[PDB]
Amino acid sequence: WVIDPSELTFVQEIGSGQFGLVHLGYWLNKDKVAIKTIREGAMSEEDFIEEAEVMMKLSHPKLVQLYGVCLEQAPICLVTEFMEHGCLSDYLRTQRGLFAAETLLGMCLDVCEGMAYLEEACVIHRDLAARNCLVGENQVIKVSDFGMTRFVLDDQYTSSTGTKFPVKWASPEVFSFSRYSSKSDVWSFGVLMWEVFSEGKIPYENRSNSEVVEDISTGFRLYKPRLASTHVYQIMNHCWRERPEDRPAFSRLLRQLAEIAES
Ligand SMILES: */C(=C/C(=O)N(C)c1cc2c(cc1F)nc(Nc1ccccc1C)c1cncn12)CN(C)C
Repeated sequence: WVIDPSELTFVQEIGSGQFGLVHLGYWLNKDKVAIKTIREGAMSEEDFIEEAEVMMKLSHPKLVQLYGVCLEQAPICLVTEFMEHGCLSDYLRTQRGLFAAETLLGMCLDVCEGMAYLEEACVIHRDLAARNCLVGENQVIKVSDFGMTRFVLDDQYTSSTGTKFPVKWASPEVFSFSRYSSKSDVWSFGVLMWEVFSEGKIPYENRSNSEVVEDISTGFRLYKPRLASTHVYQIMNHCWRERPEDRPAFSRLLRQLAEIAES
């Protein structure tokens, strides 16, 4: 799982993601790859390195595949499969008005399938959102960055009371207690479905973190996107049930959403 620096070449910078810059490149005797160069100070590197081998064993057609880590020299690099079309969030926003509702549902299903695999593996994403899903060939969506907030060194992001905490995607037991589970990922998935059917609109736009907490705690929920059917919106609302035990598992979501899609 360790990749030597001599085994990588960097071709072009493609953009910036969690923890630092990403390049298109090649990996010796292997493939074309994406390579993320971890910025100094952003990541708990030793903690991540301990987990990297087990993260690589996670492998599913709808999850971004970790291929290895280049760690001989600072800064360290993570290497993955290459996805051509960037973040799902940007992809929806830049092409707003073009997508059929069926295509939007299909994106949610791809995400749901990857999350079902994580659920079965007992791996919690912790920060699932359109902004960390990537878009590949034929508009396949793959889930990325699962578990990575365990290594983010910015306390304002990782603490529930932090000024940058991703409260818009957090279930009440996460925003209250940092009680993460696959059922808190299910809540996040409901907000992501909202993002997709809204073609990358910002959820709770111009609500402060404290306002989102208050709204959710007093029963407010995101409005139905025009492109979401009443049935799809019912499923979204299932993901935002207050009690995690009342939210469907991803395995159940996947069945429900498939039946809607295939009929
Ligand atoms: C989101 C996407 C984006 O615009 N780009 C260019 C992008 C592509 C990309 C990224 C990160 C990006 F910012 N990361 C990986 N793979 C990856 C994932 C996790 C850890 C390491 C690695 C290498 C990847 C694979 N194909 C394409 N990418 C940017 N937002 C607007 C912030």
